[PDB]
Amino acid sequence: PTSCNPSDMSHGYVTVKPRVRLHFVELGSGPAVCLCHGFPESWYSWRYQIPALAQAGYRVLAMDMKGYGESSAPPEIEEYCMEVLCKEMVTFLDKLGLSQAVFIGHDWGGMLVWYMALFYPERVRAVASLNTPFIPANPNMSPLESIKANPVFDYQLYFQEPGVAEAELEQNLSRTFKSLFRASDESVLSMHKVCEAGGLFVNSPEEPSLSRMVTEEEIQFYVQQFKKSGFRGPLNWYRNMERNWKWACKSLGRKILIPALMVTAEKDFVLVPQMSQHMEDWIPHLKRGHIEDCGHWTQMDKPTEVNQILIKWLDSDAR
Amino acid sequence: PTSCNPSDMSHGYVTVKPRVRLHFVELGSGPAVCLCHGFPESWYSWRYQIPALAQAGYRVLAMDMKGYGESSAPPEIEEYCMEVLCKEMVTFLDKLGLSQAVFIGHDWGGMLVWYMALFYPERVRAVASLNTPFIPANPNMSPLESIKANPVFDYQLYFQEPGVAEAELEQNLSRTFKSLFRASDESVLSMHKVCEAGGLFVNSPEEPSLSRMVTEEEIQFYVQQFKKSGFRGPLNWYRNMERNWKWACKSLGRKILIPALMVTAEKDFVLVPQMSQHMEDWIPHLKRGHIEDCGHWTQMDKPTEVNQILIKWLDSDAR
Ligand SMILES: CC(C)S(=O)(=O)N1CCC2(CC1)C[C@@H](NC(=O)NCc1ccc(OC(F)(F)F)cc1)CCO2
Ligand SMILES: CC(C)S(=O)(=O)N1CCC2(CC1)C[C@@H](NC(=O)NCc1ccc(OC(F)(F)F)cc1)CCO2
Ligand SMILES: [Mg+2]
Ligand SMILES: [Mg+2]
Repeated sequence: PTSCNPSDMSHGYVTVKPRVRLHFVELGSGPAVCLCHGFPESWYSWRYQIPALAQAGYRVLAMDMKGYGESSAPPEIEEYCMEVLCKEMVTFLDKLGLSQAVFIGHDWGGMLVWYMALFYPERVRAVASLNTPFIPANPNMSPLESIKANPVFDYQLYFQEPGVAEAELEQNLSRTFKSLFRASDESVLSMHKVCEAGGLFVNSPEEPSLSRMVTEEEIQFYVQQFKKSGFRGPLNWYRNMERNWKWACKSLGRKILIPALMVTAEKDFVLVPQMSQHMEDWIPHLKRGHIEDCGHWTQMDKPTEVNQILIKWLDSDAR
Repeated sequence: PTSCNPSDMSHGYVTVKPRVRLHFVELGSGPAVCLCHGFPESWYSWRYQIPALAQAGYRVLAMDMKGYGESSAPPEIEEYCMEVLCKEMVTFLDKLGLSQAVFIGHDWGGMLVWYMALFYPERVRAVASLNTPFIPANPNMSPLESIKANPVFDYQLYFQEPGVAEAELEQNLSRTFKSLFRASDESVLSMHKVCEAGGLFVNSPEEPSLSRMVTEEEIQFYVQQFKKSGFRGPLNWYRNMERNWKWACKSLGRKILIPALMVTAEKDFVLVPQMSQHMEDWIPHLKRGHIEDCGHWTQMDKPTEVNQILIKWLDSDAR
């Protein structure tokens, strides 16, 4: 599928708070579709969807989420709690003069768009998530208890203390992205052993090979983007579990009534498809897509199937 | 009518040539409407139309034209001939993934949008001009002969030699804009005496009064914008008469077949309404608006009537 050259894009910037500007890339005309990437990615992670959605008749806005790329990275950890992140996206729509938009997120971005749909339905024409399920807050179980209970979420403890994971992620950026951005069968990391081994990469190659998903050029674009602000801002998305839990609890009971799509990936061994199994009980108009042979990096793993699922669903439920 | 605060706008940038980026402001959703200002103005000159068109259901893109504000100002004089300016606007639409757009221009911007409609009809959904008529190139009359024949176009000779008018326009920017941006009854300049007096402002106040059209704050925004690149780039729009004439001649015969609106201003004593009198012969689907008591600075002189004329015409002919 057609990709993107970063230098031939239209670049947009919106100030949503005194020292916070969000950067995005924009392509196409039609209903506005906002794309929200995950950790540790970029607007560029949508490079295969952006020209496809625009050719299908949508106005695509691919964010650099806060902390990333050309968007501002404020230093304070609580600037990255879901409550602030969602209220900034609303301000983003306001400054763009958009009454509502389709939100499509992946990974942490999928988490963000669920909470946009939950707390700002009036601003969300429709919502889609890749990999990230919507699980309502359990008011009787803390986030720390919910982690220790999924041995695969163990890496999020290693991510907690400011400075620690930054050092490993930033020490050889090309090694970081070559190690993360891989198909499931090429994976060199065990997220369920990270905290005792002492790090994400302690037991993976010094000079890793290039995954079949990515080129050296695409790797170097991510490298150059993260040289700007580093990994602190991105890592701060994990450092607000208690705040996010408390805020999510304030919503308990209410359903998401807008058109919705959950896309699961067969080989995502962190965000496994079964974690989505009862979303219907909370989201009554929910439709589904499922992609076989697809790992965590869904947009670049299986871009053609992602494009088909998204365009089919936008044409029938968002328009 | 609602105006614009510059700091609360979404700002967009598109690279159309190696060292040429165009900056624009963007507001709203719906069919794309591109607004092209005149000399010596700014995207901000549309401050009263931008929120009004967006509230009426259009996606507004207000350009900083080349040479102005935050858009690039290349040093070469022939970078500002209509042929290059129009081909850059086409590239602008391309990089934004827009098949076509409504073009609305004023003054030199109105000249630009006529030639867009003439040479790129396929990219222009509809075209509107304020004040600037469309006169087909006369192949048997040079631009210099056509000027000397309108004594009111005399100031364009003073604008020809690089450096000369720059010095007068840039010597006291606040005096420049306070002297230009006035209602017709408050006007302090005689454009038909400029070349013998030796300058635009030689016979007008040292500290001019503030016109009823503008605030001191709005004046200071124009001042700060023109401090960036000065008046060379803007003045170069007048320094390509022979090139523009030759290029315009290459089109002779052909009509403009797309939906079109010509808005004339009763008190514009340079671009007088009668200069538009036979545009119907070349533009068969042409509709008209006319605004009484309105001078050259139409958008800020009579913003409510401009908004009414434009929204009425967009709803019936552009949509
Ligand atoms: C569970 C609670 C603690 S939670 O409710 O707080 N909660 C839910 C789970 C959670 C966090 C918050 C995961 C977030 N995403 C990532 O962390 N992505 C990193 C990553 C990297 C590499 C990789 O590669 C592979 F291992 F090969 F697959 C896979 C994943 C998205 C939002 O949600
Ligand atoms: C005629 C040929 C030589 S031409 O074919 O080459 N040609 C047509 C005429 C022409 C130029 C090219 C005028 C251009 N606009 C201006 O120059 N605006 C400046 C201005 C400033 C102050 C002011 O204030 C007032 F006097 F009080 F009213 C009025 C106007 C737009 C494009 O077209
Ligand atoms: Mg159920
Ligand atoms: Mg006639």
